[PDB]
Amino acid sequence: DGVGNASGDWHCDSTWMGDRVVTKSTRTWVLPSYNNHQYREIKSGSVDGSNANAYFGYSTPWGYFDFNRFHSHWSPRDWQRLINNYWGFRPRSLRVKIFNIQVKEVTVQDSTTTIANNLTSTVQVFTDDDYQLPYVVGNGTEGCLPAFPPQVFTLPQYGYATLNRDNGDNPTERSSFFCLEYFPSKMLRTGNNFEFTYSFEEVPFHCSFAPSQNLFKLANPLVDQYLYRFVSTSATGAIQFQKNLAGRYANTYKNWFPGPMGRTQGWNTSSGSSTNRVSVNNFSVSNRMNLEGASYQVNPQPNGMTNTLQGSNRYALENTMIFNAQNATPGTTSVYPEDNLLLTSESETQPVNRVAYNTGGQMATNAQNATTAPTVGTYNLQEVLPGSVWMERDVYLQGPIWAKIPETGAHFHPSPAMGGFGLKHPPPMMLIKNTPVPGNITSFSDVPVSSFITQYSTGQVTVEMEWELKKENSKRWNPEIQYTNNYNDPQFVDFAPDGSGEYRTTRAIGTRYLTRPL
Amino acid sequence: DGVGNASGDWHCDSTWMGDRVVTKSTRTWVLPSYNNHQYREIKSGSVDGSNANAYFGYSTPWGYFDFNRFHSHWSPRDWQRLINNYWGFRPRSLRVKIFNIQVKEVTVQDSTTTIANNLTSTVQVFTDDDYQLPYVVGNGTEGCLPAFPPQVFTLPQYGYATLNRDNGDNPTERSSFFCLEYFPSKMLRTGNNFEFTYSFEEVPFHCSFAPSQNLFKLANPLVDQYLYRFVSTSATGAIQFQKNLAGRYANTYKNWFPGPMGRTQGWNTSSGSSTNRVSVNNFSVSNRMNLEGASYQVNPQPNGMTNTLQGSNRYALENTMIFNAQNATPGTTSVYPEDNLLLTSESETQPVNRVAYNTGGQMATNAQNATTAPTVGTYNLQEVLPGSVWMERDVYLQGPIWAKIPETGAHFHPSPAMGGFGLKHPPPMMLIKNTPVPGNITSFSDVPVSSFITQYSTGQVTVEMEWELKKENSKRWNPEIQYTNNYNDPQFVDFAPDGSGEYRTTRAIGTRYLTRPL
Amino acid sequence: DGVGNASGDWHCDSTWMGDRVVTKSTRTWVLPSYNNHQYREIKSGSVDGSNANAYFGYSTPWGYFDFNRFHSHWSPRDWQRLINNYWGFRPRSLRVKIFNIQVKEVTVQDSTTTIANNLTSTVQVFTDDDYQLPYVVGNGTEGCLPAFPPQVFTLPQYGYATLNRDNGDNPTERSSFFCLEYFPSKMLRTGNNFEFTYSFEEVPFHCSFAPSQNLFKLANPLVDQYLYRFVSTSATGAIQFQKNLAGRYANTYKNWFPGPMGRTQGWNTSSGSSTNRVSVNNFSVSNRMNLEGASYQVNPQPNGMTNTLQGSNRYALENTMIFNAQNATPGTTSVYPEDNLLLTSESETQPVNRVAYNTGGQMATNAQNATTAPTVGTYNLQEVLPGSVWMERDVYLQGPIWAKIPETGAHFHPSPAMGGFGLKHPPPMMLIKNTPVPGNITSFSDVPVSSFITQYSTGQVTVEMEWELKKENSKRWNPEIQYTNNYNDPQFVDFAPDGSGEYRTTRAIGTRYLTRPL
Repeated sequence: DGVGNASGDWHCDSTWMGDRVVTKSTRTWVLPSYNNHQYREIKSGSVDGSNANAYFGYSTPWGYFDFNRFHSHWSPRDWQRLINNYWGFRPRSLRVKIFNIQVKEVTVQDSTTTIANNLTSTVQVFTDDDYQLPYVVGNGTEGCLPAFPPQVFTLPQYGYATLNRDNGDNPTERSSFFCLEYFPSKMLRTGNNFEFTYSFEEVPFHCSFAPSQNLFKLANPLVDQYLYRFVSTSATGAIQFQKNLAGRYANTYKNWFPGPMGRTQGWNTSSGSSTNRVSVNNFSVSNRMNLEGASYQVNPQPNGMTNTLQGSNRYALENTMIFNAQNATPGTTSVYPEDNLLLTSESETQPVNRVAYNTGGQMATNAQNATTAPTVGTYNLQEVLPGSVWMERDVYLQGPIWAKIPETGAHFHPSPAMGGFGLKHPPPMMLIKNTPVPGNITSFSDVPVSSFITQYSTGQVTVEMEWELKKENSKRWNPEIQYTNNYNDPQFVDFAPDGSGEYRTTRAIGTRYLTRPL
Repeated sequence: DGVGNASGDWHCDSTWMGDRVVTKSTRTWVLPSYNNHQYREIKSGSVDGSNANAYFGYSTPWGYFDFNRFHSHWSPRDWQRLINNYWGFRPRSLRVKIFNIQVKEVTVQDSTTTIANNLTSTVQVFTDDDYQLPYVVGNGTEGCLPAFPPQVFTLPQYGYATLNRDNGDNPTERSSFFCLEYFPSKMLRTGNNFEFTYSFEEVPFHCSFAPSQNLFKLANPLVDQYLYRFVSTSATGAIQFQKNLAGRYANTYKNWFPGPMGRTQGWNTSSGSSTNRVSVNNFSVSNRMNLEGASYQVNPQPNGMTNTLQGSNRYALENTMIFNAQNATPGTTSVYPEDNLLLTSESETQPVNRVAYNTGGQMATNAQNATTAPTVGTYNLQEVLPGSVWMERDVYLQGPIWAKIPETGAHFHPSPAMGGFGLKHPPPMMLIKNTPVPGNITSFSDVPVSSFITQYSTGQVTVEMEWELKKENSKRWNPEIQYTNNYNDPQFVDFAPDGSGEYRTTRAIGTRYLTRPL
Repeated sequence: DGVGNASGDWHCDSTWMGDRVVTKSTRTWVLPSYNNHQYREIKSGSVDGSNANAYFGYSTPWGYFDFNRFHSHWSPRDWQRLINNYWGFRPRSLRVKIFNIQVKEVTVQDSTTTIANNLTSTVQVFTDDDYQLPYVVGNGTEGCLPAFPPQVFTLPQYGYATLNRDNGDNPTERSSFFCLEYFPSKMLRTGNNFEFTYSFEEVPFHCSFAPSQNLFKLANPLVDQYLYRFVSTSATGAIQFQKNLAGRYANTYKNWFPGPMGRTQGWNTSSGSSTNRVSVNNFSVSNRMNLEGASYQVNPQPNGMTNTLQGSNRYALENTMIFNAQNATPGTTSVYPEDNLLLTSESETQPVNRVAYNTGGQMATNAQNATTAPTVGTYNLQEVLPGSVWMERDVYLQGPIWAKIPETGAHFHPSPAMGGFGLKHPPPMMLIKNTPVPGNITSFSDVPVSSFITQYSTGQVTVEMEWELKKENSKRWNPEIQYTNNYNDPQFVDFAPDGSGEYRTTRAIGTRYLTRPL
């Protein structure tokens, strides 16, 4: 439209309206010129002594928008206002918009950089609606709209790993190359704006409630069962039985079973550091799966377990999600202690899921004769059994919203190990890059031009989601537990900028606070 | 209708029409008089030293039509034209028709056989629409319309095993006898024709595409994760963490897991014969399940694995489908080398399923103290876990189309271990027999007549199926892999008759050629 | 319909109606069971010392109907009545019909054959409408409806050669196998009949007239030309000219040129046998073309030449069509003298085409200086030049009607070297075979049945063509030449059966009798 006329406004709010809440977030982004407008074949061999780190892929000159973290849509006070009052929620719509673009031309002429703004330069933008490109948004990768609205962020570079050969850095005949210029983009100059809308498929609500009943204590503790149980054998080998009394839950007949489990190791946090074994490189002793002759660590393991038992300091670290209070810089290989790290705890599920560092149970190892005695054998892993129930991992303010389910054809219970909603058709990926502008060419050459003017672009992005809520209707009498701002001797305010202007976040707020009778 | 007037024509073609293809095949069959028009109680005791080979059942005087193999509807050139251009397909309809029947009366009088044609003899035909009879069509049994149209085939005899007692050849009180004359058939003389139509329930498409991304390399290899991971313990027992860098897929947090697995043994094909252990009777060392006190080999194991790792000669033979190039005769107990055998390979799934001869992974065996060190224990079998994905076995031109799901009431993921579509109500079984004509009886006898005129029948059968296709829409740039007629120094043409007139087929054409970004 | 009711009548006549003539011919055929209902891969290596005789192909169990010879539609008296009165003709329609079928079952039981007729057996019939099969009808092959209506004929076996490798009997990766059962046929029992109609594309008339003017004598022989011609050089090197007088056709300026030519060798017929060189194996000294490293004799050479010069006994045998008076048996490798052979002569074209055993002309070999003298060099081959005219080979009563033009994409002047009409879509091929009836099978076997009852079929075929004629309108005064029954001391009547009942034909009647002023 016009140079001296704004393309859009800054909308950033929330609007609770009964069983729906619409959130809105605007942010300023900056897009570098990655790979000097080229495609490069990136590849790696086995690093760290693990050929699972060996890949082969392509880095493109595009950047993408990632809105896959909760704190990109919710403020800490609107999150709290949700987890204290509702039993669940699920996304219903999405509507992204890019506007107020500005392309800047950088020039380092004379060992001195001068930033002037180009008014005729464009920016390319397209959304992958049919899922024809490798999805990279739902894998816990950095680069999402910052948590704090004032913060400006750089868009991350697009790239993807494709099939490599024999755990090496070479390709196979099936390795594919996707050209992103082969998609119909839209071009934008300073006066234009891009819009895009989407609507989620039905997905089941997330359950933001914790159970207030043990799964193996569902029976009435006053009435006895009309069922008997084999208790022992007499001297005559004759089998004897005994009735299941009331309150004796160790012996009652059950109807439902806890869910899957896979033992991990447990490590004690600070308080008990003394107990933990000294100097142990976990890699060698971690839970790992093999895929094509390579060993990959499967953190955070499949759903159906609790990393900790409420009341203890021991932790199943490989079944845990570990974030970082203070954001970090790319390429950091520094070793950090637990202090500035937010170890999430899923213990409000202990009533239904099993601890990840204990044996799942015991079963029989043989057959008793007039000779051999009955023997039991504890097991460390048990998968899904018919009639089992479990609770899924919880979502955090600083955690991921959705994940894309791989379209292989067959899958069981599509719920991402990192929490969130599993989707067959998740929000499209929105790529963007700066259309290249050639330097001073002066003669023909069937060779492509490699001299480009260095540029970068800035702009705003507004993303407005709509969520559906599930009202809590409990007849609990006494008061419940809520998420509260409980600090002692505060030297700073949490979820707010400190003296220098850097945003602080010392807590990981989850979602399971309210309760429900199993 | 009439003797000197044909009941139907010979339709045999294919007709591609966008997202649908209709195939049609006609063939000539011959029906012997099995069991001299009687029902016999067939039974066997433990043979080969395995009481699992002990059964009890009934052989009937009926024969049936089996269209449960792909190469009964597709030519090698129409198969190829499908697997190179589509991402999947599924059957939509069926329409069988029997016509141009001819009953012949054989007579060996005077040590010399004279074949004359009986014009008044009938043939009985009925389709089991309610699934009231034991289904025997989807179990990989011979007897299907030949691959080559010119070939004439004999219909196989119907029979079934019912409950036997204590792994013996005796019946139980629950053993059932089904009388097939107790169904309303239709009778046909030379001028009549039988028709029958059917339509499949919705079934999910088969996925004829291979993934072009590893399941554990879905993250962007340029951006790092905002998650940390327990890496080791300090001398103070204090736990230390480290950030998940980019491209280090051995350590990233994953969202999805590979599918089920059950270790089988792996044997090296020719090239590596030297490595294989010498003289091993597999039975004793094979994967077996127990059902009622008997050990059965479970080949080809459940879905979710790859029999081989692309680039190697090693094979998980018990997880493999093994066909035969040159068709064989009934009762052959000869030992064959790999040469004339088509060992199918499911490696275009290696990116998502695990190899069947490697350990599935490692997990923890204990709990580390200030005393005990962390220990891991490799596992050989792991079943379905929540959030796992796998790809189903592929279909072959020479393999089965569908299978009937047992109507027990409870089942998980109904997909036949041998590939194809699992159906609750599969195409009805079509039985047929020659109505008996008595010899010269001359006096009453309350005893049934046992003297019959020997006869046989011939005729044509046309089966026309309709399939639905799933168009491929990929934005891959470089060229894909296709199924091509790549032979070197051909001494004969494949998929064509040789000097003597015998049909040759040296390859097993599968379905997974195209690719898709996971 | 019915057994005791005829399917069709015997129509065999001609009906002249102005500018159209409709011919009709019925005949009785017999169809053997070729290849015992099988497909065989036929192949040959280099035979006769020529690797051009090495092929690789397939013989099928089908037979076909061939109506590609003129004497299958015309009687000698209706042919004569055409070539004496019209200036040309061309086919307009076609309409074949098969009826009154009868399948017979042969039995050699007891060293004694008994032919009984099977009333339930069928016969399969289909026409290749889209030209998807190798066409073999227009290559001068035997097997066409006999010349004489009373004669019964056996249908010839279908087969075709496909690509062979390096002039050997092995196939290439491109060698194709066509299954004829893969086409939708129609089945016929004794009471049924098959019909089929077709209409030719526009094709230019054949020109059944000879020119009555030399191509180089078109000018008026009374008037002189206003053009001069370089005649010589004076002693001064000065060039001199002279006017083109009247009647001096050796020197006139011409406007049109004779057509293509390629010198062959000329051999004298009987009268001059003495002159011919003694004992010469032509193969080594014949006109041959090379295609893929093999030498093939190109008889009868391309159009545009006359095999003989009217008034001489010399013959360009390789540019000649040689038929046989008395029909012969298959596999005869006997050497025959000219006597019972009909050597066609194309001399009524000598006014426009050049003799095939003379040098085509002379041209210049150098450049004359004050030193070198002018030299000429006779040429033996000259192809098409702009502004050239020629006349095509003539058609004979015993010769072919049409030919199919290969669908390569590029071609020049599509007129078959053997005469007739070149067609892009010629009359479809009509294949037919006896549906197989199995012997006494008694047990299942996944192996195809190989025991068949020996049968053969008989029936009638009526083919009715419509032709368009071009009326002659000449203002010639004196009488023309006609084809007349001019024999002297006839010991038998020509074109009629002799004492034994064998049809005689001592002449090859062509088509060029009438004349036209060039």
